[PDB]
Amino acid sequence: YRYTGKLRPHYPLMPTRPVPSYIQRPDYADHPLGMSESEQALKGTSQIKLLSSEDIEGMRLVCRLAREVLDVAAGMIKPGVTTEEIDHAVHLACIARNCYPSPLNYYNFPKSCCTSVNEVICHGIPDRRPLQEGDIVNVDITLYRNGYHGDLNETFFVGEVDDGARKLVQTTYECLMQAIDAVKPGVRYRELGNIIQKHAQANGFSVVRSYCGHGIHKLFHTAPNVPHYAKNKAVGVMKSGHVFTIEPMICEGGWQDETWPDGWTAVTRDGKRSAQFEHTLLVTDTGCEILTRRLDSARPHFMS
Ligand SMILES: COc1cccc(Cn2ccc3cc(C(=O)NO)cnc32)c1
Ligand SMILES: [Co+2]
Ligand SMILES: [Co+2]
Ligand SMILES: [Mg+2]
Ligand code: NA
Repeated sequence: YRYTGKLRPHYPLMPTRPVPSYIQRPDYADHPLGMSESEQALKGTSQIKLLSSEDIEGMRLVCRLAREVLDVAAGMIKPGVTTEEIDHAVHLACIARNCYPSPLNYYNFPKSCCTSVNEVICHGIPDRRPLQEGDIVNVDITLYRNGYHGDLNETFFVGEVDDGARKLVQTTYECLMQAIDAVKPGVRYRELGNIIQKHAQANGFSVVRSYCGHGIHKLFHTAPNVPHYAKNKAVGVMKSGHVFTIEPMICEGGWQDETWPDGWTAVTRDGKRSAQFEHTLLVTDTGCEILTRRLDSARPHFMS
């Protein structure tokens, strides 16, 4: 395998971390290949759940707890900290909140969060590599509580970064917030990628095509499929009571991705950097609510 950039996997991985049996588990947690029978059944259906008041309470809760976990991770980002150390802290934080860390054994993913450095687009595997000054790193959190999944991510700066890194991360966060600003009943899911690509292109960046936003609730990934690029052919119209993610991945060079031999880590084919942000959204009569919002701070972590 020809690595596309400087980054390499740093093995061995610490042994798999267990989740106490007192924590409720999603179906895939105990499937040998990590398959979700509940997802595979609804595969091919493009209808979107209208959440009950009860489902909404369940999503507010898990999304609040997932934000608390991301904030734990954010406090650890500096040179010399390994991504495995971040994951271990995340895993304990989930357990402390009576939550299962959704990524763990999702299609056999080996860790409890995804940590994506520099040319990693998404799904990076926490490992023994110490973070270096100048790195950008995304931590992607998803929790499972009382039957509901809540999903968010942010990109962080590792010490001082270059102007390029600042512009990439800022634009990506802007792409996400412009998409969010367009969400309200009667907007087509396919329109969000028009707004995202328009802002990325204006700043000289490209938009990943291979990975999309998703419906989330009782399933980790379900309808709708939410592409981040322009002139996609997503099916569906937003209605009050729909929950889904927007999670744009923006690249310094081309949009093309490829996967490492580990089967998970997605990287730019050109080796240039990629950044990502994600929120879980509830569509309301007036617009949308950001379920994974910060409660105690106006801005994302990179802004400080
Ligand atoms: C075999 O196919 C693959 C390849 C890579 C990853 C995985 C599975 N998986 C693990 C966790 C995980 C997190 C997200 C997420 O939505 N963040 O917003 C998505 N997929 C995920 C499967
Ligand atoms: Co996520
Ligand atoms: Co997601
Ligand atoms: Mg090394
Ligand atoms: Na990256």
